[PDB]
Amino acid sequence: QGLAQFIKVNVTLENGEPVFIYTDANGQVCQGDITVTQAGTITYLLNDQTLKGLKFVGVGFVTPFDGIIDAVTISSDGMLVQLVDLDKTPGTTKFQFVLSNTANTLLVLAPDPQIINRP
Repeated sequence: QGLAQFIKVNVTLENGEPVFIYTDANGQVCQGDITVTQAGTITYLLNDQTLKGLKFVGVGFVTPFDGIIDAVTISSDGMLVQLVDLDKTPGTTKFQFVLSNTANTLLVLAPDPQIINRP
């Protein structure tokens, strides 16, 4: 058995633009970077408070072939994304949530968090 971590992705608007605030299972604001110390999953739940109809479309990586995250799954309503991390390859990867919105046809990118694997 591995570990299942749960993070909430709160999105508000400030000055007409999205602001992403992550909270942990204790309701604490967390900066977003995570250390993974055994195989497991990371589950992100969207709490969209923007009124802009945000939905997750996926998780974006500048280095998608680095093997730090094995897979991304997404729910049919775009309210959840989950990362599979088997924590074999040690190292670090950065990713950004990619979201659609109902106001326009541009995708929305969150700013940057990091996954650190320690096998």
